[PDB]
Amino acid sequence: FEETHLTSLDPVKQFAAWFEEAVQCPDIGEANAMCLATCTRDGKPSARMLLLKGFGKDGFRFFTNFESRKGKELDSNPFASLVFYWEPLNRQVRVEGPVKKLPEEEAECYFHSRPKSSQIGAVVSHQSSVIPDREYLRKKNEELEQLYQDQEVPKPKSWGGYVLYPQVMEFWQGQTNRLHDWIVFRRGLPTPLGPMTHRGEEDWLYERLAP
Amino acid sequence: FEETHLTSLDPVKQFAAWFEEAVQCPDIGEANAMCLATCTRDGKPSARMLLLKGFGKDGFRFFTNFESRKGKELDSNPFASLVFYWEPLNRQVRVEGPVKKLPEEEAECYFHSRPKSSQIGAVVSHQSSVIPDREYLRKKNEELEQLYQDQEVPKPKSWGGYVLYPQVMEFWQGQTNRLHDWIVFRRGLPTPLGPMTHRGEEDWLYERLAP
Ligand SMILES: Cc1cc2nc3c(=O)[nH]c(=O)nc-3n(C[C@H](O)[C@H](O)[C@H](O)COP(=O)(O)O)c2cc1C
Ligand SMILES: Cc1cc2nc3c(=O)[nH]c(=O)nc-3n(C[C@H](O)[C@H](O)[C@H](O)COP(=O)(O)O)c2cc1C
Ligand SMILES: Cc1ncc(COP(=O)(O)O)c(C=O)c1O
Ligand SMILES: Cc1ncc(COP(=O)(O)O)c(C=O)c1O
Repeated sequence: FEETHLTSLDPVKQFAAWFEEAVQCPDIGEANAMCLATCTRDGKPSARMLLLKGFGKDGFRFFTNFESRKGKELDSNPFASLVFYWEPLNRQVRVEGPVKKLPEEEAECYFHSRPKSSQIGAVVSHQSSVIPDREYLRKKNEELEQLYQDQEVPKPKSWGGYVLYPQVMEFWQGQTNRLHDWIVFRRGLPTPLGPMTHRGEEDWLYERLAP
Repeated sequence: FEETHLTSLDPVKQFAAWFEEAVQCPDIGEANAMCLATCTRDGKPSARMLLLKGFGKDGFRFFTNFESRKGKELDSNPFASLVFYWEPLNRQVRVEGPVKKLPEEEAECYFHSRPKSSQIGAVVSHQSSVIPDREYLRKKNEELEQLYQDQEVPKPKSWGGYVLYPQVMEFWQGQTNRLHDWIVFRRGLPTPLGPMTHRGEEDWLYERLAP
């Protein structure tokens, strides 16, 4: 089938190829940078930049302080959305799915893998809490350094990670002539579908949408 | 007051200075590019890249098709969030507030100001609708071109814009040493506040948060 213009009928394997091309682009510094959208049960959205830390069949992984705004929103409403935008390539990737907090064990393993300065940073910074000035931090940070000198920084109880499980993945490719390519993968049932709806690996269904 | 490190105690005037420095950066192509987060009344978030089209005291303006997913979510739940990320500067700006659809008249004025090709593009592209292949569009687009040759492209009824009214604005500045600067402006009452809470212009209140 002279196909669409994709590399894989697997949304995650497609993200991979696009992600690698981004990593290999000199003009993109943080290719794993993504904007995470979350909201309260009520319907009040929020969004902030984040770094994607590992991905695959299980989903997209990221870490934060469970007590940060995003944490308190994901825990009281396990639904999130991700947006990857790589301007140099004019590409955008959107991921929608339910979030599942990670196992404290894995978080721990990943935590101690970070640079000591990043670990210490996660302890002084009671993320999302109010403070007096930028020095307050420079100070605490300094103190905890001498404290944990030749020591293991314990992973804050409230520090961990989540993994988004891909329910909907979109691929956008800006074109010069404005007729942007746009394919949406979504997991449907009808194991019996639209004329323009096509079969993707697993229970994946894709189709092109008007830009 | 040897102040924080800002340019204005006005969140919008602060965004301005940061926005201008971005526009003047050779490494940032789309400085007005932002990720818009929205959700259903239920609490299901979504997010996609967008271009900021004008801003000020009234708020942040952007245009889309009212019948696109984002439209149907903003209309049934007038709350949105914006994220501006300028990696070359390691800066992030977050805007939270209620959305108000724009006057069809202004949309019209703005619509006809766009390049004809962009206007025609908004008519062939029944944004968010399913289609067969990329040619379907190349075709419609071509046909509407000869149609509107030496003619005014009417603004689609379902085409318009919204304006976010700044209820919460955040400024993030990544630092090398990881002790990122982060100030949050929010409109409060107590016209009588925290020790680390400071007065911003109007009914604006700001404070620094642990990164
Ligand atoms: C490029 C970039 C990457 C970031 N990565 C993370 C991250 O992995 N985890 C995190 O908690 N915050 C990260 N942040 C900071 C968040 O955007 C945010 O300021 C913080 O998590 C608090 O948001 P919240 O109050 O919505 O929870 C990053 C910021 C930038 C600009
Ligand atoms: C850099 C960039 C700028 C964009 N600007 C807009 C815009 O101003 N309005 C719009 O409707 N879509 C814009 N889009 C496309 C949206 O991200 C999205 O694909 C489209 O609006 C449909 O999203 P929705 O289905 O959530 O409504 C832009 C995409 C990129 C990558
Ligand atoms: C808020 C924040 N924390 C941490 C990091 C990087 O830390 P790590 O050593 O875990 O990759 C970044 C990188 O941009 C960041 O923006
Ligand atoms: C989806 C989309 N529409 C339109 C535009 C630009 O159109 P305009 O001439 O209104 O600035 C862009 C620019 O990136 C875009 O991504």
